[PDB]
Amino acid sequence: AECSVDIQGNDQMQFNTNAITVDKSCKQFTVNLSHPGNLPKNVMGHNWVLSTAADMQGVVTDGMASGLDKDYLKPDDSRVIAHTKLIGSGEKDSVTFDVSKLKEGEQYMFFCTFPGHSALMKGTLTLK
Amino acid sequence: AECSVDIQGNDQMQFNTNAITVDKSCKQFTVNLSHPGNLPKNVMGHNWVLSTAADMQGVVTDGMASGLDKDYLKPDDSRVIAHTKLIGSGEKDSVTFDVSKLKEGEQYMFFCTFPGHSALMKGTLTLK
Ligand SMILES: [Cu+2]
Ligand SMILES: [Cu+2]
Ligand SMILES: [Cu+2]
Ligand SMILES: [Cu+2]
Repeated sequence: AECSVDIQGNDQMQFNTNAITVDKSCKQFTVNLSHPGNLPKNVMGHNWVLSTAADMQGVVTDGMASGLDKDYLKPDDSRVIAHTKLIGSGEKDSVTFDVSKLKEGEQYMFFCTFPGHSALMKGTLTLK
Repeated sequence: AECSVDIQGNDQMQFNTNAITVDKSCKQFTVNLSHPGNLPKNVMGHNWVLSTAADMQGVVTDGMASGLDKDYLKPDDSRVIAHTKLIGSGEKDSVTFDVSKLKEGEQYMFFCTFPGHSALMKGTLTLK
């Protein structure tokens, strides 16, 4: 299956998907984020962030406290495996990461860290 | 010859090379950019961008006008064949692209689109 996935974060606080699967044979994997709608990022900014399932909460709460100027992400957060930047409607961003960062059996989660968004905009990433 | 090259963009506005040659037999090619020095990206950020020689100017000027928040690159610029992100000193990024995107005889150029950098930080990429 393709070594990349196109994700949309819309004005209704939704990702167009809640489960991503990464093909074990890909040397790399790329996420392409877009923002259909009209709301600017200071009001409806969306990012795509990846961590183990266990680290999600801490990344989300430290991220909230970091501010908009930081893309609601804690600088040098060691729990973040890969991330795009905070995007506003009509904008785009992509992130590529080595498939060797993921492990079999481990449970990953992708999510948005804009305040209050993680509750709806979140999902699983599994290596298969 | 190797299917990858390590490039350095330093605080003096220089690439450690002005000519790259891509081995026709490689299925893919990877550029590894680094930034020796101390200047942050908002002051001395460097990226590695590839286009035909004819498209370089337009990519550079539209890039400038896009801003720092966009890595001084026009969103969805169709003229861009491959690119890394804008990097600051002590940082790193890599880009891999299919060697099949390049054509024999065509003339490519790699360059930095941080304002005013393309004048010094530029070079040729040829498929051989
Ligand atoms: Cu596949
Ligand atoms: Cu969001
Ligand atoms: Cu070779
Ligand atoms: Cu530069």
